Amino acid sequence: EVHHQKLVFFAEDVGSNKGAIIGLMVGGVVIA
Amino acid sequence: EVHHQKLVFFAEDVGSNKGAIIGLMVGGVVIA
Amino acid sequence: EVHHQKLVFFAEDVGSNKGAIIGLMVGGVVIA
Amino acid sequence: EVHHQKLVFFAEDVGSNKGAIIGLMVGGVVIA
Amino acid sequence: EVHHQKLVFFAEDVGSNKGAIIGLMVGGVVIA
Amino acid sequence: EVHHQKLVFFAEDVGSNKGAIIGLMVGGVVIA
Amino acid sequence: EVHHQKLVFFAEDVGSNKGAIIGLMVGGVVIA
Amino acid sequence: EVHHQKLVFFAEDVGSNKGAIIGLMVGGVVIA
Amino acid sequence: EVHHQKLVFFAEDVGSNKGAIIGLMVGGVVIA
Amino acid sequence: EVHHQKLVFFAEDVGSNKGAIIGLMVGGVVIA
Amino acid sequence: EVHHQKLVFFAEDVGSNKGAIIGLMVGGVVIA
Amino acid sequence: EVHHQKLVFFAEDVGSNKGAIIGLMVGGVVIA
Repeated sequence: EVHHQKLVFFAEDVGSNKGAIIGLMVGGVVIA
Repeated sequence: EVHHQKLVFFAEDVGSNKGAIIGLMVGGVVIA
Repeated sequence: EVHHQKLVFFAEDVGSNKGAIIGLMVGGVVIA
Repeated sequence: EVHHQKLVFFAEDVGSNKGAIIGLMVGGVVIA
Repeated sequence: EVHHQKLVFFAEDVGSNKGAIIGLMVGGVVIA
Repeated sequence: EVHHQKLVFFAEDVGSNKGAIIGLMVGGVVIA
Repeated sequence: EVHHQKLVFFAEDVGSNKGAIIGLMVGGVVIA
Repeated sequence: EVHHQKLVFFAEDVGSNKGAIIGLMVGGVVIA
Repeated sequence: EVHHQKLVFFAEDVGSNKGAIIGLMVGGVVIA
Repeated sequence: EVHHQKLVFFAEDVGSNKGAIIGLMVGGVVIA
Repeated sequence: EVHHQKLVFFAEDVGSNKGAIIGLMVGGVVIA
Repeated sequence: EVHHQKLVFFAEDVGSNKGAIIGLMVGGVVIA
């Protein structure tokens, strides 16, 4: 059992994003 | 069993995005 | 069992988007 | 089971969009 | 049982991001 | 049984980010 | 039962960041 | 029962960061 | 019952950091 | 019942840091 | 019932810091 | 009821620090 209240992902005023993630994450990610 | 309240993804004023995600995330991802 | 209340995807004023998602996210993705 | 109340997809002012989605997201995908 | 209140990811005013993540993180992640 | 209040990730005004992460981490992470 | 209040990761006004992390950290982690 | 209050990682006004970490750490961590 | 109040890592105003860490550390850590 | 107040690592105003650590430190650690 | 107050590492204003540590240390720590 | 007060390491205003340690140090390591 999981209870969550209030979630805010990556915030304002950005030049460039490479790879911004929220989750459980099972397996993998490659960033170049 | 999972409960969520007030969920907000990636915020305002952005030049360029490469790869921005919300979820469980199962498997493999590549960003170049 | 998953419950969501007040769900908000990617916000205003974007120059260019490549790959932005809300979901369960299963399998794989390539971004270039 | 997945349940939603007050669901909102991506916001105003975009120069170019490539891959912006709300759903389950299942499979293999490429973005170039 | 797990209970969480007020989650906030990476904050405002950013020139460039490479790799900013929140999660359980099972497996491998590579940032070049 | 776990209870958590106020989670705040990496703070404002950054020239460039490379590898900024929060999570359990099982396996490995590489920043090059 | 475990109770936690006020988690704050790496603070504001930074020229460049390389490798800033919070977690349990099981296995191998490299910053180069 | 266990109780924790006010966790604060590395503080403000910094020219450059390389390798700044908080965690249990089981295995190996490398900074070069 | 165990209670812990105020945890504060490495403090403000610094020209450059290389290798600043807090944890349990089981196995080892290398700083070069 | 056991209570602790104020855990504080290396203090403010420093030209450059190389290798500054706090922990239980089980096995071995190397600083150059 | 036991009450502990103030655990504080090396104090403010240092031109450069190298290899400065607090801990239990089981096995041991190499410094150069 | 039992009480303890003020664990402190080295004081303020220093030209350069090298190899300053406080700990139980069970086992053995090289310091230079």
